[PDB]
Amino acid sequence: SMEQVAMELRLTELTRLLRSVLDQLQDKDPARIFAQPVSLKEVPDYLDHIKHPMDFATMRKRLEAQGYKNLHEFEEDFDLIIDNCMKYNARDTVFYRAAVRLRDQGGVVLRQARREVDSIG
Repeated sequence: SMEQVAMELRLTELTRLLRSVLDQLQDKDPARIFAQPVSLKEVPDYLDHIKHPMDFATMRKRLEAQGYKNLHEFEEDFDLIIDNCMKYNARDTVFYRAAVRLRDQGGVVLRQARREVDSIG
């Protein structure tokens, strides 16, 4: 159908918007603390602590498969990165502090992306 294609053009454009959003969020992690999954070879007990791991490479794979239906699902994954870190790591660690700074700095990007998604439809 002609509609399914119109739909696919919007999903593709949403993917396009979310890609720029992801790049902007990832720039706020210059240390690359959140770039890749926590290694289960190096933290073998990780899944006993964190039940839904997330990281920026995993979000990117989902994004490029057009696996994000709306901005809300995308935010869910971003929030997992931050919240998992703030639980596993103590307050006085470089990792926890990195998560706080990503949360704070990402808020601004996400604020405008929500306006852009509502605005563009």
